[PDB]
Amino acid sequence: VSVSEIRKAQRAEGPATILAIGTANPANCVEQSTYPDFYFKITNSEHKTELKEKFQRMCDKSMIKRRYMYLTEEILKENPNVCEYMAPSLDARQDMVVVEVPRLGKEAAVKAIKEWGQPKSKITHLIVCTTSGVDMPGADYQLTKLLGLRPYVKRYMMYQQGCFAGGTVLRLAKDLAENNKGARVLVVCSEVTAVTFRGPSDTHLDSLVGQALFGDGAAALIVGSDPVPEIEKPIFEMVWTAQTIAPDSEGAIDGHLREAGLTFHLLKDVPGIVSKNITKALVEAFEPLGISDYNSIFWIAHPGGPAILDQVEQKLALKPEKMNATREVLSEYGNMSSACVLFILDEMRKKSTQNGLKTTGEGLEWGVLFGFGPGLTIETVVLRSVAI
Amino acid sequence: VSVSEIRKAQRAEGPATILAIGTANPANCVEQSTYPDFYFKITNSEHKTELKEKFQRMCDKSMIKRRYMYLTEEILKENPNVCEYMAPSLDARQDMVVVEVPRLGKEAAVKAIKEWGQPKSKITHLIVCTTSGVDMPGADYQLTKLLGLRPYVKRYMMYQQGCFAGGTVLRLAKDLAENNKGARVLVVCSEVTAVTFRGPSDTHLDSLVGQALFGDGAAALIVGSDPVPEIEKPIFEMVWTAQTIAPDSEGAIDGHLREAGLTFHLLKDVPGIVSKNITKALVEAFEPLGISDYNSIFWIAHPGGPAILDQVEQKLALKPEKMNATREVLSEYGNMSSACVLFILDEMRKKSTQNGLKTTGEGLEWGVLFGFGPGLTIETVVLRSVAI
Ligand SMILES: CC(C)(COP(=O)(O)OP(=O)(O)OC[C@H]1O[C@@H](n2cnc3c(N)ncnc32)[C@@H](O)[C@@H]1OP(=O)(O)O)[C@@H](O)C(=O)NCCC(=O)NCCS
Ligand SMILES: CC(C)(COP(=O)(O)OP(=O)(O)OC[C@H]1O[C@@H](n2cnc3c(N)ncnc32)[C@@H](O)[C@@H]1OP(=O)(O)O)[C@@H](O)C(=O)NCCC(=O)NCCS
Repeated sequence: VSVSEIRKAQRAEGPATILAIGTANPANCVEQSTYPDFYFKITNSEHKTELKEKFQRMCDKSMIKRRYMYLTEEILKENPNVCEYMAPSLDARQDMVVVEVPRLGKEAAVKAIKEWGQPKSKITHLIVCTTSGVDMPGADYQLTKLLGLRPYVKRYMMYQQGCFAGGTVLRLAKDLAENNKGARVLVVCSEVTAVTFRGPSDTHLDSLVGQALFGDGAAALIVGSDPVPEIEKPIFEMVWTAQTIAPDSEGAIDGHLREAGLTFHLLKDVPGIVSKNITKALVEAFEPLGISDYNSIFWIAHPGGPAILDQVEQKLALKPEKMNATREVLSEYGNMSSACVLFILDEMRKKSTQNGLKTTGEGLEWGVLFGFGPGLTIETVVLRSVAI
Repeated sequence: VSVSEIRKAQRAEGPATILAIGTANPANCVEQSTYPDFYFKITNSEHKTELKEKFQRMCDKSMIKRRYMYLTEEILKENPNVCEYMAPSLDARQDMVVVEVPRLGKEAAVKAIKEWGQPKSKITHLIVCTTSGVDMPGADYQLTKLLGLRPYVKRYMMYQQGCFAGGTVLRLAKDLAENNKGARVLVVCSEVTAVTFRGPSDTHLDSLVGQALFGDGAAALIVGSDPVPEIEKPIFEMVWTAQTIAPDSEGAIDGHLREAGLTFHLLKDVPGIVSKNITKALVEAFEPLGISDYNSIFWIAHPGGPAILDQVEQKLALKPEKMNATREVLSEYGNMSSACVLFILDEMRKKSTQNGLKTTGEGLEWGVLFGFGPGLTIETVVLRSVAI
């Protein structure tokens, strides 16, 4: 037997392509304007007057209008442990998210599969990504069962990844699709803040920042190489990827999964680190392609908070409009961790089509997607848009 | 710009190849013959006379002679919580394994890199796999730092995977190496039983079975396509992979990460499920290659326990020698979860070379590697040996 012949026949020929995008969120919509009042009340912390004032400034500057949350007043009233800053509560939190992560991911996946339009029996690979909870068999098994995928779908269960992992799943799906003829990858990012929610403490102000920014959501993609002309419909193509660890960033974003749930720390200036290192990321990605005008490409940036976006825009002299799609997702959903960047791709291609632009990438040809998270890690994905 | 030209120039040409293997284990070597005495004593359970008798029969039938364990008598005496069947103890367990998983994985990785012989700056991708503990940034970040890999190594952090994931990491490394020209993937599986160790309970006999079988260890590989002739040295080639979920197996192997650590359940007949489904796995893998004599291929099977191996051997009428390398690893190290299958590949190629056989696969051309674990999941990797 010829392994050379097997290899040539086994592999795909064209670039990995996003062929569908679907999203979902918990039904509970929580307004940001009044969240400090809600949160200081539900956590029994109304006596902490200056801390609450601080939180209201964090929420007012967050540029978030609303977030969708699995957690409700009723669930929180049944779980005082979760409402404390640091109380034993992982078992209760796990019980929530081992069910809600695949439930929410299913909703997003059904929408992506409907848009794709092909039989779900043609899904060959499944990537599931979450930072909320872990279990064995994982959320990947659960979504296989919930969706009725083939039992021999090839699964990639990405746990405890953090906010950069919307880029990670794309980087992974690219190789799965491109190296395997006919492969169709279902990608699901599903993030639920019930493992990180906790009450406020005035010696842990970084923890408080997470309470102002993180919200819930799932996004699903279909990714494949060699799309079938006029049966499947390309939305974006992936061309190149990178992942790197920024220098001088040790401990900038840390999270520990403990008996009290998932903790969150920020020990460094994350917006400054991102903005000091983003140019190197762009020249690695775009100098080989001959492009150096970063306003000439379309942008997707993980909105870890608005300060990251503001400082990158300032560093690079981006026109304010470059970040429009990103900021619209931050505004209507908050920081959904790994899923966020995928919601921004959906926003971008939907507005570009609805408004009669020439490409799904705001009428531009090349684009970039960035994930930012623990490490400090930067994920880069170079994208090409599709005409109309 | 031509994306077709970029894609063609970006990709590798030959099959993903294992180019180095290194292993490591905790220094504490625990004899199996006397483990029931040690374990019932350290867990304060000497009054449970019939349960202890049961455990000694489990250990005597386990076909394990010894295991390496991070946990020592002294560590256990400082952590009575861990010695209880079910007490709050995840924070202590995490603190152990967030450090020991990357420490142990580093030792294995340094040996693999030494054998490979190339600059570690040529490692482009890093896969880290563990079922013990989680953290943010993960064990992948920690090993990047501990080894001094390039900060732009592309990382794949595989958490809470379970016993099939030695096959999963190979399935993943295959696509990374084959789709990326020049890519060299460092693969590290590192498993430490401090998250699952717990005392005995007579209404949780499945939990007790894990206490008899699981041991600690790490294995590291270098995987790449297009090896540089006579600079790099191929050991095994990967040709095809699959993953499937066995029918009628819901709940057969479950593990929940809780405030009391990682629990372990067996609610179905795992050896019977594996042996009823292994033939279908083999015909999917080997009928396309024209082979149907399963004694004519070399074998690597995850030794989840000896009964799996015995019942597969019986089902297929394997000659007793087929499972020799697998059983030798079970005997000297026990069930090291994801790392086990990689220790068996090392055992197999070392004995094949030491004993002057014609190929690294016991003198045979084609081989199969199986991972078994939660789902019930079966991972299949079709291998080709290398001459001498
Ligand atoms: C939080 C945020 C929206 C506030 O907007 P802002 O323009 O920076 O506003 P201000 O300077 O007026 O301060 C807002 C509150 O942020 C706080 N804050 C932000 N990051 C914090 C951290 N690293 N530690 C402590 N406090 C933090 C306070 O420090 C400050 O309250 P105060 O100055 O009135 O006491 C903005 O800091 C942000 O987007 N930070 C995100 C950084 C990031 O790490 N995101 C990664 C998530 S993984
Ligand atoms: C555990 C093992 C080594 C014992 O060898 P054995 O040949 O089966 O021996 P025996 O039939 O004499 O019994 C051994 C002890 O295993 C126990 N045992 C094994 N699996 C158990 C489970 N599913 N639930 C309850 N008890 C279990 C007892 O039931 C039995 O003690 P007893 O019969 O004297 O009360 C063998 O059962 C094994 O390899 N099982 C592995 C199955 C597996 O699930 N591994 C997956 C790990 S993820």
